[PDB]
Amino acid sequence: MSVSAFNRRWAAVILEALTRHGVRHICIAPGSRSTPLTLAAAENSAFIHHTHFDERGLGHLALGLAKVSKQPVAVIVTSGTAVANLYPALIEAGLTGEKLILLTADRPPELIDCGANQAIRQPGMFASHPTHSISLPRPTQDIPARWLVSTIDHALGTLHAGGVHINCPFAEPLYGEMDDTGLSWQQRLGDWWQDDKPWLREAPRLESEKQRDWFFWRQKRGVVVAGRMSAEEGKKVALWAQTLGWPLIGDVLSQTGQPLPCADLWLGNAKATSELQQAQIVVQLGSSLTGKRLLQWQASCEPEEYWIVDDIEGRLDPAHHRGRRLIANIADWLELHPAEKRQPWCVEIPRLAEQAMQAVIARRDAFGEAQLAHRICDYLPEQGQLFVGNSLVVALIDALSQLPAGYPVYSNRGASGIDGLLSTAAGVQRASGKPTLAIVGDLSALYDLNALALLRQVSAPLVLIVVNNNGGQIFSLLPTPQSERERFYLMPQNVHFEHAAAMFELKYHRPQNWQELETAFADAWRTPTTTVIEMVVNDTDGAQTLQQLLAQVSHL
Amino acid sequence: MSVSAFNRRWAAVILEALTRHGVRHICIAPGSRSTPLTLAAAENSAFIHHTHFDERGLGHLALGLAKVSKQPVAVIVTSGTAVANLYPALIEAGLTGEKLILLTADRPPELIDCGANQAIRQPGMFASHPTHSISLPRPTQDIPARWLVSTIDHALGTLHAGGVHINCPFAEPLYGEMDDTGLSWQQRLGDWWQDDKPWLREAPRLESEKQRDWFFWRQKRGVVVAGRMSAEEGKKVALWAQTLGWPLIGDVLSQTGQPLPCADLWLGNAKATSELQQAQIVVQLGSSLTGKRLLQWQASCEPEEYWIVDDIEGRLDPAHHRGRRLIANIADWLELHPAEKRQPWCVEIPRLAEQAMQAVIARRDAFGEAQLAHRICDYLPEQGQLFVGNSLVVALIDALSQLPAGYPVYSNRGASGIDGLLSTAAGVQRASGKPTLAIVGDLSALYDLNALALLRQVSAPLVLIVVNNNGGQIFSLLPTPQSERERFYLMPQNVHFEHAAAMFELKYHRPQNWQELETAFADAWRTPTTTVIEMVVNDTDGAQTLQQLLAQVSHL
Amino acid sequence: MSVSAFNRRWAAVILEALTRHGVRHICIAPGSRSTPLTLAAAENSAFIHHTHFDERGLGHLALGLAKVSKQPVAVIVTSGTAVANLYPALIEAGLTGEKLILLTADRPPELIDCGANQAIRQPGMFASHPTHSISLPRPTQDIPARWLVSTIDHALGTLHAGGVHINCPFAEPLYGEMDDTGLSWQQRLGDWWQDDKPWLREAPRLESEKQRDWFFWRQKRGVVVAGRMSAEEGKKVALWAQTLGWPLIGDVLSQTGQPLPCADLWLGNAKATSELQQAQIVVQLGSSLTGKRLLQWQASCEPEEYWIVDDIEGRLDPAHHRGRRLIANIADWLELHPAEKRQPWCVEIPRLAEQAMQAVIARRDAFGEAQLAHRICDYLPEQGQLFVGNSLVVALIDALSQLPAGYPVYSNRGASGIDGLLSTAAGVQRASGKPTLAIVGDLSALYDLNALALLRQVSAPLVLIVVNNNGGQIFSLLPTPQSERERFYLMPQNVHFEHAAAMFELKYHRPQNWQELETAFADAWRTPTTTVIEMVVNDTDGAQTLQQLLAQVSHL
Ligand SMILES: Cc1ncc(C[n+]2c([C@@H](O)CCC(=O)O)sc(CCOP(=O)(O)OP(=O)(O)O)c2C)c(N)n1
Ligand SMILES: Cc1ncc(C[n+]2c([C@@H](O)CCC(=O)O)sc(CCOP(=O)(O)OP(=O)(O)O)c2C)c(N)n1
Ligand SMILES: Cc1ncc(C[n+]2c([C@@H](O)CCC(=O)O)sc(CCOP(=O)(O)OP(=O)(O)O)c2C)c(N)n1
Ligand SMILES: Cc1ncc(C[n+]2c([C@@H](O)CCC(=O)O)sc(CCOP(=O)(O)OP(=O)(O)O)c2C)c(N)n1
Ligand SMILES: [Mg+2]
Ligand SMILES: [Mg+2]
Ligand SMILES: [Mg+2]
Repeated sequence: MSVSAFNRRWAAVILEALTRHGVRHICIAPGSRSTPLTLAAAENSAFIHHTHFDERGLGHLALGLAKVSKQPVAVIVTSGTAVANLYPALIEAGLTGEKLILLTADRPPELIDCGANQAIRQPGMFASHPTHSISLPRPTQDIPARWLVSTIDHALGTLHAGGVHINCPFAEPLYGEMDDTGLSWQQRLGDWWQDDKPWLREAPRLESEKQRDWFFWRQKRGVVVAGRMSAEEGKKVALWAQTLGWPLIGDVLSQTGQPLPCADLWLGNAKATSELQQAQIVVQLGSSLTGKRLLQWQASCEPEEYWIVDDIEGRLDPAHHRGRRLIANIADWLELHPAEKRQPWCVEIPRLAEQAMQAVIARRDAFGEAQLAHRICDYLPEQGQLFVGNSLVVALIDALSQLPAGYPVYSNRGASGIDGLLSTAAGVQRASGKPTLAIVGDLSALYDLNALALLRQVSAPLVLIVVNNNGGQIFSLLPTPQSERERFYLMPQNVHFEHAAAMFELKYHRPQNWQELETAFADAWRTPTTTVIEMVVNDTDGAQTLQQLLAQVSHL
Repeated sequence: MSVSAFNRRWAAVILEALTRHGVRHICIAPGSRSTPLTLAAAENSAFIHHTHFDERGLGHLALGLAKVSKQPVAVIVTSGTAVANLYPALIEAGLTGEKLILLTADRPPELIDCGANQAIRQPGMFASHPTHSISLPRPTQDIPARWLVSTIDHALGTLHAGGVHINCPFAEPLYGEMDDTGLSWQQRLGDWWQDDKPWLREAPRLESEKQRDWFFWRQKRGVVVAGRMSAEEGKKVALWAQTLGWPLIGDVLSQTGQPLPCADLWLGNAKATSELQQAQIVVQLGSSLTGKRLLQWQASCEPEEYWIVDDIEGRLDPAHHRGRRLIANIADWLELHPAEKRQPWCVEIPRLAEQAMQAVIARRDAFGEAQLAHRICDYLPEQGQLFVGNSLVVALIDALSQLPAGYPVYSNRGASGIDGLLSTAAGVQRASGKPTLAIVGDLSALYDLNALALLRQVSAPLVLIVVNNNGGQIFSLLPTPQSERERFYLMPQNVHFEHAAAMFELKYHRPQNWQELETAFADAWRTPTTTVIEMVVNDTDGAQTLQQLLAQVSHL
Repeated sequence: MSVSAFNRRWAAVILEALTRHGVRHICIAPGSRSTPLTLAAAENSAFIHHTHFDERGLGHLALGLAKVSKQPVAVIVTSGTAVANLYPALIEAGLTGEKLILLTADRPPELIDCGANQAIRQPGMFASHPTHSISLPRPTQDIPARWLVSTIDHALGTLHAGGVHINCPFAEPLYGEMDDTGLSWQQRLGDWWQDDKPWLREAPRLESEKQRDWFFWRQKRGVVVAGRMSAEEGKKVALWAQTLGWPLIGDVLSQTGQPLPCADLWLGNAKATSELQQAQIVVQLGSSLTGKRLLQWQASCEPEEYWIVDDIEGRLDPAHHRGRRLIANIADWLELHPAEKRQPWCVEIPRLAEQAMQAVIARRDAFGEAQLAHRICDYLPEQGQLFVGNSLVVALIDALSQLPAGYPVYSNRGASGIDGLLSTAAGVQRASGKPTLAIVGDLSALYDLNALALLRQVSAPLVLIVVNNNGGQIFSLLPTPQSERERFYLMPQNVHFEHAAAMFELKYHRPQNWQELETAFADAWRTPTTTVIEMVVNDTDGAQTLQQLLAQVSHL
């Protein structure tokens, strides 16, 4: 009657069940109460194990792994505030669809609400942000293993997207030699242990039907808006929009190649919006649109119908247009609603976008963050991936650069948090095995500073650009009041990142001009290690350059 | 600007939006805070309005209406315990899939938690039981009508099954002359007001893929179990199982024609269960299986695979078998997995089912509830429908009768409450316009006694049989302790229902023999009115007859 | 190792624990899953057991018992919608403070969300309305009895007011002979089984401190508003306000004797409100004020300070005055803040109130509901109690009658539901053993009609007056729209209650004049039984009479 042994048999059923749904990566933070889960995971040869000491960073690491691999990723944490630190990544996964399976160890019910150490009320603590929530009961042999495996199989099988909170209480003793307690209990599952399928297969698909009046609407004056999607989906959307003869507005997160680049500029020109007013239908594929001018135009346009195609559920139009919400894999939906060659109807916008790109190129020389964003395509690693941070970097790349079609971009643009970008980038890199360029701001790098520990383990060179503009200079772009701006918005920390890099034995460069930045990159791509490149720029130059380019393109 | 007028335009957008998703029936209870909703509904010509003073019965009325019409049915109640009385019907709909749209008037936020009369905390008060929960904000023109209609359209469009809780706060004044306040706000919706589709079309379908190994499994020794489903699905399932040569165990709710009747009896015979041990796959269509012996066999059986096909989501096997949970329209699923003619493999069970039926036929003469259940087909109205109550009646009919294939049966077998059976039957009748036979126990009739008011308005004859065995005699069938049984289980109320019928001006019969029962029926089918037939039987005769028949068939 | 016997030991600990906190009354509805609780209660000699088949009426019966006895009252229900039917009485308990302990049987965790019959998600289903919620775990001897009893003792000891939800899962088998399973487990509590105290005494008192500036505020022009309170508290508040010389506005629920009667009438006079504008402080004792003119004056008045003294927590002023919210026993609070002799400062209001009462007396002769309310003091049983229903009756009694000081008045005026007035009145009666006068409207009587079953067992004569004006004529009182009024507001049911009384074998009178009403009362007070007195009055006479008296008193 060993309680510790049965705890580990119970946990073993949980972990093995996860392996039947494609869970390969598991992220583990240290703890005692989580011993059954952690030991079950450590003995299971199906898993790739990642570890970290910061549970918030651990959640974001799993988020990067799931983001890139598109598979579900498991997380194990002990009870207490460890569980609470998983909330940010769980919320982001709830918005962008990553499947995070959170195995959160818990105290047994008899140690809740009685002043016990490290014991908190854990069931339901993530409210509505998980797609599925499971509060497992106190382990007992009187509950059959087929129930437990069926519960996990239901949770994973019906998971369209988002996280699953599985709260796992365990009573002490937690340690001891394994005996035969729970062995026959496990063996009631028969040769399921030697199988590769779930015990219960419940995998219904959620998908919109094909639109039968599509061959009617494809004949009208349409606009294609491309948001976040996969790289191949970006290429397919570009070819499809070109065949329809519809203008393609491509987000930085779309890998379209942006045939009409610098939309965040030329959408501010009245000639562009006036021409767009002729559109009778807008077909948007993907969501989480980046550029402000694009969100303003989306809010202002009044086509007869507005369609949003995406594999995310729920409403995705923040302007609440009359139209359609269509849940589908974008590539499959494009096969279901194919294009037919038709003459382009736009005449003024292509010239406007060409002139906008020219206006940016004329200002490429100064050694600032706006020029860095504009020139970032010259620095993308061959056969690599781009992880773009939040705040100004993603806005400037979206507004000022033309990224190549099908070159993968990853981001945390659900909630756009600055709290997990380094640990997320580590997961992005570890998932794909590709050389990675990640670009973040100074406050973002400080926020997840300890994630530099994770970046000591990458499988290919990862360049982390930290743009140091001494604060959150997006609040120099926003019309924040000047008298409170410094103390309450920008919050400069007056630091550099050479000692942070030295602390974790990472190569570091602080280039002062373009030649030295190119030298730094040429060095950094030579080894499967993380190199930190700090670009020190004058605080408000990027914001002001963006404003000036906006005005200049508006008078075209 | 007029607050009362704008409140009514806000409500009018809500109700009009509901009409774009098939909402036709609307159930209304009286109140003051619900005035914007109730007046908007009264002015909208798309609705059939039903009224009732008991909100618990009003919810069950909406439940029966939705049950029969297969469309979402709306409910309007004022704030306070009126909302709370909707909980039972909402729970049952959450289990069996009826789409109840609950429009619950509320006090505005400034009158919550301050001692205001009839003001309670309403958002989230139904916990996880609604499929969707919408807590509308305090009405204001600063929120566009397109947002409101889009929120409703998202909720109804993605509603696969179950209830939607829409909390609707309204601030006073509620009354006053209608002026043009909010007219422009409404007109931002354009010609949507003259349209017949939603403002936002968001209607993804949830369905399992085709099982690609079905051509293997169809040739193995299978068993077909038919649970609750529609009448036409019942006929298709019967034909499908017959073609496969698999034994069909048909529930009273399956309308399959029950080709192996009295399963609750012959499943107690060791030769049957021994023959079923040879089954390699069980394919169950529908759920909420009725009989105790059937649930025990399901719990004990160990096929290689156990499948449950149904249009309800989630796990439906209370024994957690290894197998599959397939979400589909059953007719579509049968076409997707067609049968191929193979010879039947069962030898002993058909004979056992015939002999069991004969054993019931031998005891048909006594004027008791077991005989009424066994003989109930002789009282089914032509082109009518059967509504069967809970406790002993559904068990005795399931065990003792063979109901004709395709003859519609309705019930409340999700949670199996005895709290709303009369009002549910009233909704069933009003939705179909068909002559109805409804059968309930005495405690069930007392529980929903005031629903006799609703049964003063039927569009076709409805016979209500109240089996009066003086208490809940299911607790004479279960091995309840003898010393506490009467006071704490049976709870006989020692009443008759003649004065209940007279209070609501309903025809009444208390037949003493079969001939007088026939006479009561013949009188009852002649006009579109409700006739109450009270059948007085000795308390434990039906339970004992069931026990004796179980033993006798077990010794065959 | 008997699961059934241990279920009953676990339950026996729960019920015995409740007896240490003053739980004497227990209300039990029938079921199978509730067997451990029901048998534990049936075997425990500390309890008085009440039974009922309608769980909503069972909740209101417990509500009335707790209302009168000021003890916590326990309720046992089976799993499923039975649990949901307790919601209205629980909400009312959350508003007015009755201590209801809801013991709700549940299926064990392995039968949740898997299609099992009568199994729903019960933990948290009452949202925020219980003061304390306990989700008991699956019973096991690995959890010590001292944990179980300590958790119950914590919930009951810290219960200031309101309901407690104790969810109690039990796995089958539920029946079987008691053996020694769980005996030593129970015996770990030692001689606590022979004790009269809780295992854990945790009973912190919640109370506001003495107001140090009260001797300052006693000398200002104050008004005393008396809301709902106990009978003794009403008498003390009357003497206190008289000693201060402050006008006492006394609610129908205050039992103050209403020295300025017909406040709902004379508060409509400009001289009264103009005089009251001189008030620099208002001290309200109790809450849930009844009358519309009183609520309007509270909303409009702007004293320097507004105090509400009550033993209920939270804000109790729906008008949000600047001031104090003082939590205390009213009698204790009067002793901490005693009155000093001061000269009344009001001159116009006493005369106005005498004139209003005279104006009502001038209209006492017609045989209508307004006149019944005005004259109701002539029918109060000696040493008895009054239970006043909702809608017009409580408003007409409040506006037109002067009830004697200290004569007990009971009501359901938290949420003011019409859904449990009969069963509540039965509990009010059984708790005190006093002769009871209960007055309700026709829709109220229909709503809780089956509670007439409960009224077959009263310990003293109870007169139930049903005022039948054929609908909810309070909506003839409010300015509802004329063409929708009857169908969507009044909803007349066109019934009488002679057959309802006859069905439950209750004496019935339908008096046609004051003499026959007198005779009916004399007949009713002779035996400890319920007599139903139906007063048929013309639909709008009571409402209209009130409006006329309001206009006339407003113009004095
Ligand atoms: C946010 C969160 N997440 C995880 C833990 C777990 N947890 C601990 C217990 O407090 C508890 C065990 C347990 O029950 O799991 S201690 C501990 C290690 C601390 O390492 P250190 O700073 O180098 O100090 P040292 O161990 O003395 O060398 C962890 C990692 C936690 N407490 N809080
Ligand atoms: C976890 C969390 N908490 C706070 C924020 C807010 N927030 C931002 C928007 O999101 C701002 C809109 C908004 O806040 O409504 S941006 C921003 C500054 C980032 O500074 P940086 O890295 O130095 O880069 P820079 O701006 O380019 O110079 C902050 C701090 C956040 N995103 N996530
Ligand atoms: C609203 C609610 N609350 C309680 C129950 C429980 N419950 C039953 C099971 O359904 C459940 C068992 C169980 O307790 O496990 S049956 C039953 C008695 C039925 O009395 P009847 O109408 O005269 O019919 P008869 O028994 O054939 O004579 C009760 C009272 C319920 N179902 N619904
Ligand atoms: C459970 C629930 N659901 C609905 C309501 C709404 N509601 C009322 C509240 O607005 C008034 C509460 C009060 O303040 O007294 S009053 C009322 C009509 C009652 O008709 P009646 O018994 O014939 O008496 P009469 O009006 O004097 O003729 C209704 C149907 C409710 N209170 N509770
Ligand atoms: Mg910065
Ligand atoms: Mg019965
Ligand atoms: Mg009335």
